[PDB]
Amino acid sequence: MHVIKRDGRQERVMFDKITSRIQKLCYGLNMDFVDPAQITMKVIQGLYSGVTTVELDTLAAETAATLTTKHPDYAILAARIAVSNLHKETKKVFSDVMEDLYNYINPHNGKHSPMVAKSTLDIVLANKDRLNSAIIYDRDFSYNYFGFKTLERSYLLKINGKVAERPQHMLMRVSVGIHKEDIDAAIETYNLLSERWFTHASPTLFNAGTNRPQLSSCFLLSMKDDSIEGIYDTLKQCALISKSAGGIGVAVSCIRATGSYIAGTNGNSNGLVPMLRVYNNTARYVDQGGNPGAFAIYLEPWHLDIFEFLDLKKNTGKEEQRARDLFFALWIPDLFMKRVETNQDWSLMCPNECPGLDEVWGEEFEKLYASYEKQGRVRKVVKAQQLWYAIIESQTETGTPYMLYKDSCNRKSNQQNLGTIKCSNLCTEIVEYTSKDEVAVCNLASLALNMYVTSEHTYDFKKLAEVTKVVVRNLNKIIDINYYPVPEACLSNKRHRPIGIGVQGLADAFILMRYPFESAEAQLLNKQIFETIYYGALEASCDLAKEQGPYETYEGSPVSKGILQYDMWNVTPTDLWDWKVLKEKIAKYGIRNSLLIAPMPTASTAQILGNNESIEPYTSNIYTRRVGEFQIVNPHLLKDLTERGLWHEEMKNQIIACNGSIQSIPEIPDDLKQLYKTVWEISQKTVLKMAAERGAFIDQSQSLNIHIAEPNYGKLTSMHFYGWKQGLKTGMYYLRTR
Amino acid sequence: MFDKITSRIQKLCYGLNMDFVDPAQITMKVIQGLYSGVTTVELDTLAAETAATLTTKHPDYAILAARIAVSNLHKETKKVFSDVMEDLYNYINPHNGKHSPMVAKSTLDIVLANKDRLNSAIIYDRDFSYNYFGFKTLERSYLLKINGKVAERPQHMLMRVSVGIHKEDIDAAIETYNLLSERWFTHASPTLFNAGTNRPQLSSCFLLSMKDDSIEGIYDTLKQCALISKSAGGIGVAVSCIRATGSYIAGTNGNSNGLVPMLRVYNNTARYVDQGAFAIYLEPWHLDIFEFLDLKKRDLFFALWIPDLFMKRVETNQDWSLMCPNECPGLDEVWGEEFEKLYASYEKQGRVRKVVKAQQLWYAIIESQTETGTPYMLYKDSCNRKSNQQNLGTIKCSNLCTEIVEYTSKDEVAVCNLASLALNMYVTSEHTYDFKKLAEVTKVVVRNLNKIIDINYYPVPEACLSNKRHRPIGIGVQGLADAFILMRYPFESAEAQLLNKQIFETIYYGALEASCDLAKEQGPYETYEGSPVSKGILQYDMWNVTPTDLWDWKVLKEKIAKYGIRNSLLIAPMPTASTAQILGNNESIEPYTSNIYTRRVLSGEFQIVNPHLLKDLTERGLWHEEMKNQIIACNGSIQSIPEIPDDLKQLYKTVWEISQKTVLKMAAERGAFIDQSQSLNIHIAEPNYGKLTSMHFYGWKQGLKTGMYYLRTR
Ligand SMILES: Cc1cn([C@H]2C[C@H](O)[C@@H](COP(=O)(O)OP(=O)(O)OP(=O)(O)O)O2)c(=O)[nH]c1=O
Ligand SMILES: Cc1cn([C@H]2C[C@H](O)[C@@H](COP(=O)(O)OP(=O)(O)OP(=O)(O)O)O2)c(=O)[nH]c1=O
Ligand SMILES: [Mg+2]
Ligand SMILES: [Mg+2]
Repeated sequence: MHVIKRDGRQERVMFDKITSRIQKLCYGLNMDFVDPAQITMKVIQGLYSGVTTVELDTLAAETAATLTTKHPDYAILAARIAVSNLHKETKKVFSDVMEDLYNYINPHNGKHSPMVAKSTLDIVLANKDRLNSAIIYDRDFSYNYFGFKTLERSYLLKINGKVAERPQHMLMRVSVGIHKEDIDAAIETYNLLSERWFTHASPTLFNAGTNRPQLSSCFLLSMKDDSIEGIYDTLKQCALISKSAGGIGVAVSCIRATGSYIAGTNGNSNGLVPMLRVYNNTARYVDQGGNPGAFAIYLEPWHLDIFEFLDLKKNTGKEEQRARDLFFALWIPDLFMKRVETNQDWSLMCPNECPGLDEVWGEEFEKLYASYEKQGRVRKVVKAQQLWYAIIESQTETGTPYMLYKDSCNRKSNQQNLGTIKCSNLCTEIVEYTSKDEVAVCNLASLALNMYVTSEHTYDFKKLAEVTKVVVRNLNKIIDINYYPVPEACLSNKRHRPIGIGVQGLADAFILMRYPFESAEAQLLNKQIFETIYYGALEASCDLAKEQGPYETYEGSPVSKGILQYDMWNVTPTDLWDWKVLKEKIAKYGIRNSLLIAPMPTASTAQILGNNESIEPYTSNIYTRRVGEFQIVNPHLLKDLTERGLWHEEMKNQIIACNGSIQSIPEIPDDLKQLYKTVWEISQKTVLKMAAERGAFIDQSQSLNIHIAEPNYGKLTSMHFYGWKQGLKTGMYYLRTR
Repeated sequence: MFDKITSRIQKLCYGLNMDFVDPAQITMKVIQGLYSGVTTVELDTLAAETAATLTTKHPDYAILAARIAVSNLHKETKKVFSDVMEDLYNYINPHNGKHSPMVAKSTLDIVLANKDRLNSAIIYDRDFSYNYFGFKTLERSYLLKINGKVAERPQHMLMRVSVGIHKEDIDAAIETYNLLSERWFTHASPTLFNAGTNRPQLSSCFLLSMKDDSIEGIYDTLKQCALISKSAGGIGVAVSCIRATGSYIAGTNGNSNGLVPMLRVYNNTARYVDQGAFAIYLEPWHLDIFEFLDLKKRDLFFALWIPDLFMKRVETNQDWSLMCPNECPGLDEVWGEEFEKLYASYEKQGRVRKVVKAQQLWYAIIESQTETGTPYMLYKDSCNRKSNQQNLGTIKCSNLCTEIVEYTSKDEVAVCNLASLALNMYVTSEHTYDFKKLAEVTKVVVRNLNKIIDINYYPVPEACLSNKRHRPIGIGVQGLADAFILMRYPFESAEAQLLNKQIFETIYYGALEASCDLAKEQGPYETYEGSPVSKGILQYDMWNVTPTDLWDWKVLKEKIAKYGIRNSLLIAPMPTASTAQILGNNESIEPYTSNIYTRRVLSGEFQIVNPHLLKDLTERGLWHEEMKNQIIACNGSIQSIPEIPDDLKQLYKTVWEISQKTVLKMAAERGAFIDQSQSLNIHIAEPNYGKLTSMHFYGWKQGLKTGMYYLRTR
């Protein structure tokens, strides 16, 4: 048997040499369980002569990754093999690749189509030496297989279907893309990114240092006014945003209900459903071409078209009464929740008959709403619980609508001084003001929370604060570099300068510290982590305000009155940080950014870093990743089981037989059982309480999924009302069942 | 008893044919609707309904039915016009309490300041001049209602429209009221709905060109369509500049979804804003053409804007090149030789996305038409070559009903302003045709439509700009089939073919003469210089036709040469569906499609026979029930009934029995005196693809701008 080497030369297939190559990539790996010869063994099995070394390497990487279920270090080794191959197939110098990317000519068009911006190239070429040698290519080997494959599919710029960028090249591109002539700052960011302390959001990773850079790609809009002109002006906006691959949250409550009089045409309105069909089909059409844009529609439950809204996503239906490509969210007043639990009547209104209900929150809302009721300006009254049942029925069928508490959102916004906030975003973590003149933008990054635990099971709070400060500075530079799809978005970001720093690997950080998710230790660590993030962020924002002045609309805001997020929740922080000293710095200089913290879903970027998503418990101890499908065991648990000598073939079988649970396996000690409880075994009320406790230090909101195995009306009711009573801004993102 | 009811019916039979109208026949049905507590008004609807069911015995029953229903209306409405206009203005909507005038303040003030002359000029006996079905059409949509009760008499409506158009010009208001109430012509439905009201959108049609080939442009145009569709107007949209499926997007590095998913957004918009009908025009070189020929196979109507080059390639069995407008720009901005040179240049340059047999595309078009009746067939080069607006640039589409050929661009949406002459009115008691009177009324219609241009509520600024720059109008017709019948002329006869030429020579002549008088009083339209008529070329010169000796075209050309004209375009025979139903005429230029047809009036169905035919048959003692049923069994034909004279069989051929090439040729001949185009349906009973193919090609070769509106197959 012969391999065809890269140089096209024929080489004898040899067990020792293949094993040998794998061996050289095993530095720092657990050799008690990782065996190079194990891979060589399975590779040589199904192997025919005529295979190339690139094919051989691919096979060996794919084989190493099926052995992840024997030890997690195998997944790292698989990436090490893949990257080894990628290095052999790539140019070594950064500035070289940047030239190749810029000089790109489309083959079937003949047109010069630079893949990076000229001004980025220029900065790179002016600083070749420092930039090229700052790069540490050994950092490419820090990923696991599934992280690498995510990067490889979407994130490494390709020349004619062939990957041209090493992970390190991409990271330096982003860094120069953010910092331009500030080479000191670029290298600081490159080091932080490549050592995996944090990551910028996908939009930034994709387009930093490219032409017309789309660095932020989540947006929020309010319907202009209640007219064909307003509706179609907003539609154009959403189309234009969606063309730039922007996700959107849209507030729709100002639009007349079905049957409402139209004084102009002497006819009656079709209401929300037919209009939302236009938006649905706009989402399908403007999907960047060939592949659907994502719009989350926000509706307040006093609106007369609420029941039909609650149906638009049902898979069983009537097509013309369906909009299954949109996402649905409720923007809920406290009054509704209070009428539900007291079993009172709820009045359904048309916003044209009852104007300004969306422009008003809390006591002002309850007062305006109560007088409309007293004046008999109501279209239909139902028992409030009837609407409640429709809500929970919808969630049991579809997992939605999302649950947002309008008064919580507004009562505890530092953007309070701008007017009433009418909605959240696609992912329910952003609470930012919108108006006719203003489309809000989400500028996002996440901290990797697992990275701040030390070899001694202590949490490095100082490091976390220091990294956060860099993140604030980076996102603040992104606000000015960003190419905006509509000018209302630019206006909004330049005026209030919000940002959204989030997290990943919360579950990993608990496990690394040896804390069960529900323990006193994890609940206190949870507060501490988020105090820290809020503290460092305010401090960076304050520093930028000293250097550049506060944001335009700073005067009048709660923070300008010395009110921080936890003051709004009536929470007293722990003694970890001196908040009195921070307040005194803020009183001096103000802050650069109206909002700072917003834990988003980290679907794609958490996979790249190899962390569990967001603030979420591991949903299972055994799960699959699609690339073929690959079986993955929780890497923390697998190490524990192998270190103890407990792991075997049937042991994996029994955990799959238990739906990824380890609770009923008698050979596992109880301390391990409590460490590795699945989300399905963890109290959702506890999840809700932990979110509220970290919530006091999050000036935006958090994308909170809820997991109820076998839901009924009683389960869904008690969890929603618990979340509400905790003070949560987002009571639920998705509902997950099984 | 029976006597009191019969006599009451008899009192409204004046002038009717008593050989066939029998009031006791109505009484029998009314008699059994009696009870203690029955009002004579309730018995009056029973009498009008019964009389209307008896229309199938003689058409005068429908007149009796109308006279009964109108007597009820007169007793349930106020008799003085200024009083009714006041009640319409003072209307307070009780749901909110907000004052919501149903007429404009400026109209009421004109009425009140002139109420002596206006109240007294009205002739309420003219309310009885509609038959039952025409009056029921009026009553349901055309007469303003206060809390579900009709406030406007037809006379009130017609005088409201007249002051709506003419305002302070009372003399012109009354002249128009007289012509309308005597039914010499009618204004289009939107004018009848909206004149003298707060939102006077008086125009019927709009046409638009797709702005840019981008998301921005697609969604700006969409907004335009939503805004227009708010004002109930129909829409023609040119779409050929939008890049085809799979074409590269530079800004997103993706591939365009093509026409279909774009059209679904428009479809949805049409459904959503009713208070909506868009016609989509595509040129057959567009790469998405085959997938376009499938969308209706949904609230959109489809049309082809066809170059001669495609037609030439089809008949010569050659290849046709499909192109994406992003790879091959400008194909729609150019027509005739300029298109053919550009098109061939792209062919030779290799920039062609797909090449098919022209015949393959041709048959895909045929199959689509036999299944759905569409796409409409428009000949882009004929439309352009013979247009007075051709000095503006290439015309990119027509309208919803294919009669309007007007320029569109980024800056201009075309609108048309429409009316129709009732051609049956102009046949004389001596079976001659009053051309002098037709010309006269036409002159009034031109002036009415010019006033409409200036007072119109425009839904978008681009529509306003377009109409004020070029001032196009569209004067059409109805009851052409009735004019032939009244003259005793079979549709296809030499006498009908000549009267057809003469009628349209006359309309064009009178229109041009009024437009020329207006140009003298007010100056020509802004864009007049450079146009074909400024060079002394009238429409018929463009067809190479010499008019008959009926009208003095030399003298008229002298007047135009000296003063020019106020309107860039004048004539456009539209379908007239609703207003023809009001006036009791057959629509437009088309033959009777059947001698027996049904009309629904709410919960009632009524069998109606061609009124001329029913008069001929009853008078000859031929009409009976097995006779009616025989004709129904023959799909409304009388050709196979032995007891009917050949004279009558020749006169009452249905459109299915009339040669479609003759229809096309008669369209071509009147078309030389038609400024725009005409809504032309083709009717083929047993349709093979060969028959249809030879009808498209015959119509094309005849020089027709619209080769086909709808294909009907049964
Ligand atoms: C025109 C139109 C409006 N609408 C809806 C959309 C808007 O929410 C609402 C008002 O549309 P508008 O465009 O504002 O209608 P209008 O201005 O003529 O009437 P008014 O003065 O009473 O506002 O009605 C329809 O549902 N269908 C329609 O055809
Ligand atoms: C963005 C987008 C465009 N399109 C279509 C609509 C337009 O006809 C066409 C161009 O869209 P454009 O808005 O013009 O896209 P672009 O300007 O970024 O790309 P280019 O430089 O090539 O013009 O592509 C889609 O079908 N789907 C999409 O998601
Ligand atoms: Mg309005
Ligand atoms: Mg473009």
